[PDB]
Amino acid sequence: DVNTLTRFVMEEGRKARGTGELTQLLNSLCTAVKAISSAVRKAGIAHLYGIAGVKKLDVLSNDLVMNMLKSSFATCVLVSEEDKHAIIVEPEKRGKYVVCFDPLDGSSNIDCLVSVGTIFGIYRKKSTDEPSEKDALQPGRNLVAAGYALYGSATMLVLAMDCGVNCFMLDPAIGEFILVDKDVKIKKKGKIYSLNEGYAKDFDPAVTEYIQRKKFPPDNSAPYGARYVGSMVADVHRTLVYGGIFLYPANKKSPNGKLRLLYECNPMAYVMEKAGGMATTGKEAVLDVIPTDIHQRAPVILGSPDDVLEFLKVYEKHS
Amino acid sequence: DVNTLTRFVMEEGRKARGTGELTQLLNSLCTAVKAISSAVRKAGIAHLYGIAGKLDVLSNDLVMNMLKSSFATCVLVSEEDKHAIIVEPEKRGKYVVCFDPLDGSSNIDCLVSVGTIFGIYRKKSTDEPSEKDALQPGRNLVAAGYALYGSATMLVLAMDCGVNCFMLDPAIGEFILVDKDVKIKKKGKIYSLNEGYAKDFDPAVTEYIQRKKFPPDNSAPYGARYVGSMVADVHRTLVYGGIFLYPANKKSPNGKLRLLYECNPMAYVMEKAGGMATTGKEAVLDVIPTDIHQRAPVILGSPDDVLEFLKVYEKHS
Amino acid sequence: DVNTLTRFVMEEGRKARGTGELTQLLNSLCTAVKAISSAVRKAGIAHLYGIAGKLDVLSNDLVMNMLKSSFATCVLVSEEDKHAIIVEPEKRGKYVVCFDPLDGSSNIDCLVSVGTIFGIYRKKSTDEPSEKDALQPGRNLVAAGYALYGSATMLVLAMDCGVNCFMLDPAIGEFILVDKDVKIKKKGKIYSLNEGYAKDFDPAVTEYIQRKKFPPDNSAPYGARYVGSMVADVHRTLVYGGIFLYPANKKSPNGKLRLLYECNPMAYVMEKAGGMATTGKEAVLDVIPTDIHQRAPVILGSPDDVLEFLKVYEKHS
Amino acid sequence: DVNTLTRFVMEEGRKARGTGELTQLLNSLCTAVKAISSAVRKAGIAHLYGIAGKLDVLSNDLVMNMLKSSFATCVLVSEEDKHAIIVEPEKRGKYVVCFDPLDGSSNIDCLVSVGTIFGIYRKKSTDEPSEKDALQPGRNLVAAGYALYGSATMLVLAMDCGVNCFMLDPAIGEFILVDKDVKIKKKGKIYSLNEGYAKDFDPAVTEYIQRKKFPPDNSAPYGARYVGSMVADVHRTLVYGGIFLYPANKKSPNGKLRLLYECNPMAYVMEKAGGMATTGKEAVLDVIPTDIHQRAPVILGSPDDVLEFLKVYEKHS
Ligand SMILES: O=C(Nc1ncc(Br)s1)NS(=O)(=O)c1ccc(Cl)c(Cl)c1
Ligand SMILES: O=C(Nc1ncc(Br)s1)NS(=O)(=O)c1ccc(Cl)c(Cl)c1
Ligand SMILES: O=C(Nc1ncc(Br)s1)NS(=O)(=O)c1ccc(Cl)c(Cl)c1
Ligand SMILES: O=C(Nc1ncc(Br)s1)NS(=O)(=O)c1ccc(Cl)c(Cl)c1
Repeated sequence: DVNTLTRFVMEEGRKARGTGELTQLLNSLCTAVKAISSAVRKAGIAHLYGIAGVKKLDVLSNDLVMNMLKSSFATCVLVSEEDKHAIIVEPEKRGKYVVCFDPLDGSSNIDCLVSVGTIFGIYRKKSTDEPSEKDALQPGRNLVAAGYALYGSATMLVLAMDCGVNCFMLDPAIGEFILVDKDVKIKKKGKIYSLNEGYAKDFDPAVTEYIQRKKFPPDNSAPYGARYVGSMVADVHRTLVYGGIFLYPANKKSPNGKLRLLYECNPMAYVMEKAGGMATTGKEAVLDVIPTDIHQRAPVILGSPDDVLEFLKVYEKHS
Repeated sequence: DVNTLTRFVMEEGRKARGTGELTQLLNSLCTAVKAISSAVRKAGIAHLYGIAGKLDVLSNDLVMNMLKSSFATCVLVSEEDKHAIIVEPEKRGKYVVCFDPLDGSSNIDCLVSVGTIFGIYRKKSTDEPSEKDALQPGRNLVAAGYALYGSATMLVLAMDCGVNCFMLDPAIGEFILVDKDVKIKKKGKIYSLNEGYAKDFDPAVTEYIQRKKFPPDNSAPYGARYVGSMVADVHRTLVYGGIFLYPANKKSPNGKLRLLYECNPMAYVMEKAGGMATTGKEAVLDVIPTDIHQRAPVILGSPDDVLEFLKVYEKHS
Repeated sequence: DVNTLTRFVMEEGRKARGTGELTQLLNSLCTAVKAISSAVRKAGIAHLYGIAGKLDVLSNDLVMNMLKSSFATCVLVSEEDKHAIIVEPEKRGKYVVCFDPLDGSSNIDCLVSVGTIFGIYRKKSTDEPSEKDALQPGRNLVAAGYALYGSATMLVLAMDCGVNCFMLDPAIGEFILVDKDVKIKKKGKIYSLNEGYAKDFDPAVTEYIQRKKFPPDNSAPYGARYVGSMVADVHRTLVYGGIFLYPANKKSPNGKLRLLYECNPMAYVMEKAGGMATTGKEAVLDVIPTDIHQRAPVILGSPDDVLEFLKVYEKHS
Repeated sequence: DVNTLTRFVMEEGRKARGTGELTQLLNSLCTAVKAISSAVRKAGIAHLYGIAGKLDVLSNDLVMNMLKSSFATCVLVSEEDKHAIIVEPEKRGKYVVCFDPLDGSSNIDCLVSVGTIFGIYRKKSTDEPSEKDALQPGRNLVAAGYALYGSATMLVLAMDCGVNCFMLDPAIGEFILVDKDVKIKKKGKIYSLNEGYAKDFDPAVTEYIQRKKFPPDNSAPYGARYVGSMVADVHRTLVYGGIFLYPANKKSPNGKLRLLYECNPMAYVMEKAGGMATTGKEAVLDVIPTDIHQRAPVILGSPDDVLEFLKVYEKHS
């Protein structure tokens, strides 16, 4: 039987006999993802170029997500990569959910038409205070749901909840997300590692050794492949689909890494673990970090559990 | 003034006072690319999944059929077909086309960028057309380019008049001219190759890559990018500058990429954009192929970066 | 604040604190409409014509499969199916749906407007589900409406809360609420019927139309419009006011339009929009059907115009 | 073999060994039609309704701008513009175009069909371009046609080689040839006009229409259809046969429809398909216009039916 995102989420929401607020939010997010996809694919660009005789894509992506989440009545604190402060939903539109999102991740590299994406994490508001920015400072362990949209050769939405990970393919002819991969699980061990090796000069010594182990294996077995798109959603999704390891690790020049904990690292870690994978900073599980700043950075190394462990053994070797 | 791919090609063709045969070819290819783009973005996927109760084969069928029926071609070489296709007599025109209809399609399960690559030659003689007609060096290219099915769909067309970039507007099914007469940066800050094969590197590649990470003049190291789809990597090299390497090694002394419909059309685009493309030993466009599926090592991109690679290569003789 | 069909139905469903089964039904129906609209606009037609080397049956299969798989229905009546369809036990829900999946599709070769019409009943009896379940009078409707595949695709949904109009934005595949709680004009200036049957008209219809061309009060005559596709004619009537008539004639002594899936859903939308719908003898919504494909004469539209016709009807006993 | 409008026009242009200027025009027109179609189907409407926080004017702009930038035109006459538009010298070409960019847009609120009508003349003299270049009789048309934005979008193109119909595939933005060299039925079964204004009918129309409803023999009366949008009614007349009338009366002795960009292009299409088009006194294509916006009565369609109307018309003269 064919399944769409909206049918799937209404079905699970009825099994769980919830109020519907989470379902309303995901549906609002889904509309936003389709609007972003259409704009990323440059629909209507002919009008920018005078066919009949105007806002940047990440600004528009941010406006779309913000506006669709606010008007769902299901949220109260919204944190975006684009906004310094948490947005507090106005009283008449407030619901019980906190959302952290990157509206168009990888948009620095969009001039070359590389893959871009939207990342999101959804927390229940855990306190009875008046809603504030503090409500977004929960660890990834507390996520009710997370996922990402990938605007690649086709548009795919990956949704992770406590019942597992499911992949939906956008059918642009009818504007519906069709469930194509049910209950997804990552390979125990992959054959690809992914990181920016152009910065090897600054590598932590463990990262240098681990990558040396991938290119020059001690038992003279076959080397791993290298891939690095430079867009997290693209790189993380390839890890999920083919197995392997993705690294944006810490170094002495960037002791906490570069990616953001709330709206990049935590949702990707959540998808990974729900698929049977691992995600570490090296010192701790990504999801166990209690953030003190909504825009704080976190190092991340994720992928197949065996590949992340081998990096950890090398990491332990260098203390 | 707004410009479309079709309008642009008819204007240049009228300037040259040609017969229209190349214009008819390019328009058919333009149509094929739009069909491939629609399928690649998964239009109609709901019907595959039972809403009412392969992709590179379809891409090849799309390109094959639009070219055959364009009446401008006589020999078609595709990555998908071991032998050249000889167009049937009523449909023959004077052009040879070499193409990869969906380059990068092994890794489309992760939705990575894919693309179509093409190079167009003229028929080599008035005899009955044969596969030999596709064995010309890249220097003979009349036109070449690629479509990139990325976050958006873009067509890059390289002709003697230069390189122009068209963005597919999906709302109207038209290629809008967005980058006229495009030129690559003289020097970039990005290198692109699969470093997982570092065990097999030629010493010049080992040395050249070492200089990118540990610059002798204390400048900032290059960033690394490798999508693993040539069209994506080459297009990024064109747009941002840098260098793309798929070089020869001890296990593949002639490389991995195919010369006719991957290396040569990209080499032509690169040179037409002010960049360079070498095998290390010679310019790619100067290699005379003997087999339609022969491989070639390739190092392409910004001229200062390719020249710098060639100095290291000559250092190791 | 922007509103979509899915968002609207969920907001209304949670106000009512229902289980969601109706919302699941409507969402499945909306998806079928989007896919039907894509087929009507001929997306993918190029592949039928060999770019790589029936519409009402497809429309029926889309509505059938989406309703069956919604788990919300138990009896399905379609213009395309001789018998009611009984949903298999594991997929049964509490609703009966009667629909014309592609109304006007005989006259579609001229690209006339086409549409989907639907009416939704709660199953009223506790017997094992059967054809009898769809034989309820229109008064019992839970929801009804239509999709018009015209110059744009619009979905009209009438419920107890009134009539709402959603515009399909094809760029994102979403139904946008554009007309909230719509009410028809009290009196219009257009009449709509096939005047080619003037030879078979009953005296009251003959007289009513004569009054439209020759008003006794020297006011302006009404304009006439007749597309020949019920969704198009009724929707213009809803949007601009006026009157639509398909009375009985010698080829159709019980009228021509179908009671279950044409007259009742339109009568429901009209009355929820402040309009009227009569057979001449009784309200359409008060007709108790005995046969699922049975016909009814229909006169509907703005209330002043329908009353004016009814006054003429009583004049002739 | 699959055929597109662009491919078709290039093949026809090479048979005739023309310069390409007309082909550049039609291709520019085809692009404008696709953009118009996208807007009529309401793509991006979500943004108007605040998802992130003009239609006949846009149609006129799209056609004006695509014609100007084709380098194929010198005088442009539009229903939207009081005066003929003179293309600037540097963009001048040899053709005069008269068009209605969005005919029927008065009733577009009911989502009824709308359309673009166009007629293409060669400039006949070397004088400075002025309105006079647009005052040719329809006999001089080089090409004419219309786009119907209906249940699907179809482009009808009439030239000396006949009438051909192209279906827009929206998935790829391509007009697919679906009906080659079409001819209207010798006689139809449909009459089309606004019978609401029968009070003001010319007595000859009164008798003609009365004969369609009450045949003197035992044949079947005609059915009536009147969409109220000329492209829709005319296109149905083309596909199914019959007669479309927008005739003169004492209140409108020259009719209502405009001669240059409504009556003439349809007359040309009709005659190229084996149909007829008269004002009652003469063929529409024989009128020598004196004003770019002058009106002309039109009765067009199957030849047996127009001849029969002309018989009744002379009876009252
Ligand atoms: O949506 C609902 N209930 C509903 N009742 C009727 C309809 Br129709 S939907 N509850 S929910 O709390 O939003 C929820 C709970 C679990 C999951 Cl897994 C998801 Cl996705 C959503
Ligand atoms: O197309 C033409 N002639 C034409 N005449 C009228 C029209 Br309309 S097009 N010639 S051609 O050989 O195909 C050619 C030549 C140069 C370039 Cl640059 C390109 Cl693209 C194509
Ligand atoms: O849908 C629901 N409940 C829901 N709970 C959570 C969500 Br999310 S929806 N109930 S219903 O019976 O289907 C109904 C009732 C009234 C109307 Cl007006 C409509 Cl449309 C539908
Ligand atoms: O287009 C051309 N020539 C061309 N040369 C190369 C190409 Br490619 S097209 N000539 S034309 O005057 O525009 C013309 C003539 C007859 C028809 Cl029937 C049409 Cl459509 C158009």
